[PDB]
Amino acid sequence: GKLPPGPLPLPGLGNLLHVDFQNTPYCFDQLRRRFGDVFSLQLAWTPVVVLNGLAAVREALVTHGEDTADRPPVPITQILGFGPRSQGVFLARYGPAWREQRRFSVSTLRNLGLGKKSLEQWVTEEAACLCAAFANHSGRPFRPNGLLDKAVSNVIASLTCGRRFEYDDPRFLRLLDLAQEGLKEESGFLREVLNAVPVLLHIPALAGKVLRFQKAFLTQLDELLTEHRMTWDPAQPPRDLTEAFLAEMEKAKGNPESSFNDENLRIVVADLFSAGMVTTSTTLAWGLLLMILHPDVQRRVQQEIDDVIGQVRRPEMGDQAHMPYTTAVIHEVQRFGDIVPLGVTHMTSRDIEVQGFRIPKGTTLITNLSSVLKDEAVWEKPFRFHPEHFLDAQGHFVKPEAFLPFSAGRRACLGEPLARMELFLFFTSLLQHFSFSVPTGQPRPSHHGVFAFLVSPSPYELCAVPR
Ligand code: HEM
Ligand SMILES: CSc1ccc2c(c1)N(CC[C@H]1CCCCN1C)c1ccccc1S2
Ligand SMILES: CSc1ccc2c(c1)N(CC[C@H]1CCCCN1C)c1ccccc1S2
Ligand SMILES: [Zn+2]
Ligand SMILES: [Zn+2]
Ligand SMILES: [Zn+2]
Repeated sequence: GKLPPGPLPLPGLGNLLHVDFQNTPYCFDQLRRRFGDVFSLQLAWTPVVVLNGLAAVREALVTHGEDTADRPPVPITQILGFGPRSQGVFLARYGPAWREQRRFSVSTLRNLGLGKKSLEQWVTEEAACLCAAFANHSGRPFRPNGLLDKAVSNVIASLTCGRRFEYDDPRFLRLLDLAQEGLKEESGFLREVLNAVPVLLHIPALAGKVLRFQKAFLTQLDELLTEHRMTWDPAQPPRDLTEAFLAEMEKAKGNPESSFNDENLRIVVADLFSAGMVTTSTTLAWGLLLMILHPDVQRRVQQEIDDVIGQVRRPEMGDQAHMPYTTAVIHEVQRFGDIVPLGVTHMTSRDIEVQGFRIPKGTTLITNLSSVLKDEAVWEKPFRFHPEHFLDAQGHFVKPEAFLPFSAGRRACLGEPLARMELFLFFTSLLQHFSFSVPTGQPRPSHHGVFAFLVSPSPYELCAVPR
């Protein structure tokens, strides 16, 4: 068939000069309007095809799901100890090493969500610690980003290591700092050359520079995992994900085919921290910003909280089914926030057809999730913060098919259930105890995000006064 249309590639630079990596989302919307829902791009050495709109995204990730579940190879991961049997989950090539870990994480999260419901208890407890930290600001204006990062990070810590860290723990803070620096190493021209020409990794200066923060991150992680290994009681059922992994590691001793080994454990835990911290934290940061920019919505949320939960009792997941408006608001925060505009890249493992065009095997697929969440043909006013995008005239919560912030198909966010829990419990707990507002004498913060691959709220401060 015909290959997707797009800007004519430059002789050597290809379409690199046709893409603004500072505002890639805006740039891609421009290309979409010009070339259609499915367009091509030759970014450096990689042939790329961008998918816009729900139809294109689903046809690729769902209809042709078996052929689009792979990730583009990333040579530099060798630096982090990657191997055929240890690829973590996030960037693991489609195959058994990924599927065994995918199934393990999914079932493990599900299990920690049943019975005594450990996950919900850890989250509820963290929300209380978070509220107390907000109160310590005594009404003084502050940037809530740091605390949101710590609260969300502690939830992953609870899930993986069965513990939390005090907000002033040296090790915890170093870990968070390394995490934010590490995210940056996902961009840059250096990584682009090294991945295209892996032999350049033989030069110490370069190999030791591309992922210095991510390597240090893993090193800090090793220290924590080693301590956990000492406290693990194998005679009791696994209390957290690392214990379940260790138990599986023991059963796999002697099996060279297993993905349960020391090299993979550190990668899997690092992946959960990496994929689950900045996302959930940035979403909550958008949440509070939108609440001070739209006080009316905030009051309506607080009125539903008071009517369903009261001002004493801690919010519970059971309350969610009875708070359609708060659910609508949280969903609109994600839709409007659009924190992962271009999702995570996929790679075709077989020629496929999308919207009639031919997609050669080995093509890197970019899912423009932003084009789905902001589609003008689906949403009433995609560019406004409008809770009613998820409510009907009767006030019932309705979730359009276009709500795909976690993507779709076999590789769709495995943390979605936990993210939903964290967003509801952290948001409601905070709105239940505080009234948030923009600090006087300060300009109304912008609703425009700052793109750095991940889309964050423009820097802002706020006052949290007890209710
Ligand atoms: C508001 C929160 C979150 C958002 C918007 C988000 C979004 C996403 C997106 C867009 C992807 C890529 C899907 C694809 O490849 O097509 C992804 C993957 C993934 N997410 Fe999340 N995420 C969130 C939180 C979480 C959390 C809390 C965890 C961890 C417990 C996590 C775990 C992962 C993992 C491990 C993957 C890779 C799955 C695979 O390759 O099979 N995420 N997420
Ligand atoms: C703490 S550095 C950090 C922070 C946030 C993110 C990521 C890394 N990762 C990759 C996870 C990586 C962690 C080290 C072990 C190997 N695995 C692959 C990422 C990659 C591409 C899009 C989004 C993201 S979210
Ligand atoms: C892995 S998740 C992911 C998802 C979408 C984009 C990116 C990464 N990348 C660069 C990695 C890749 C993109 C295709 C061309 C070959 N290179 C290696 C990026 C970085 C900064 C601004 C925009 C983008 S688009
Ligand atoms: Zn434990
Ligand atoms: Zn209805
Ligand atoms: Zn209170």
